Amino acid sequence: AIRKKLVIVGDGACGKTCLLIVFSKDQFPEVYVPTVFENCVADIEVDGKQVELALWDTAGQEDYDRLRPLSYPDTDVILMCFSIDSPDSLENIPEKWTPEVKHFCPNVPIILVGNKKDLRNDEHTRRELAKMKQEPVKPEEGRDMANRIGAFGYMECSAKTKDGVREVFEMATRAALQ
Ligand SMILES: Nc1nc2c(ncn2[C@@H]2O[C@H](COP(=O)(O)OP(=O)(O)NP(=O)(O)O)[C@@H](O)[C@H]2O)c(=O)[nH]1
Ligand SMILES: [Mg+2]
Repeated sequence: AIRKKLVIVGDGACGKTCLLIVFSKDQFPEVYVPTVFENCVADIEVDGKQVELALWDTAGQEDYDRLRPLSYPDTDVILMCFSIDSPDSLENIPEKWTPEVKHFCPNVPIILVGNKKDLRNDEHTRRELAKMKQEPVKPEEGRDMANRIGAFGYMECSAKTKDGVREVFEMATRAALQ
C-alpha cells in the first residue's frame, strides 16, 4: 500500500483531534486528549489504489509553537483547519497557519478544511457571534480563502455528524498522490 504522511494544523479548539478520531475510529471522542498520542495510521482507497494514511495531530495553541515544527518533516499533505463557528480562526489561516506551514513544508499540498459545519445554523453559535458583530463563516469565504492560499481544495465537514469527513480525507489523499 502507498504510505502518505498527513499533518493537521489550525487554531486551538477548532476540532482537529475529533476529526482525526471520527475518521480513523468512526466515533466522536468522549475523553479529552490535546493530540492523538497512540498510533494513528488509517487506510483509504482512492481509484483502486490502497493508501496508508499516517495521521499526525498537532496542538493549535501558541504555547506549542516551539515544538509543532517537529511534526512537519516528510509531510505529504496538510489539512489546514478553521472552524465555521469562528471567523477568527479563518482569519488566522493567512495570518498564522499558512506562513508557518509554507515555511516548513514549502510545496506540500494544503487542503483547507472548515470544521463544525453543524454549527452554521446553531442558535447559541449565532447569538455568541452576533454579540461580537459576527456570523458563521459562509462557504464562499472558505472557497475564497482556499484560492488565496493556493490550497488544492476547500472542504467543509462536521466531525459531530460525520458529514463531509470521509470526503476531506479522500481529497487529501488525492492531493498527496500527485
Ligand atoms: N459542534 C461540534 N463540535 C465539535 C466538532 N468537532 C469538535 N467539536 C468540539 O470542539 C471542541 C474542540 O475539539 P478538539 O478536537 O479537541 O479541537 P482541537 O482543534 O483538536 N484542539 P487543540 O488544538 O487544543 O488540540 C470539543 O469540545 C469538541 O467536542 C464538530 O464537528 N461539531
Ligand atoms: Mg487537539
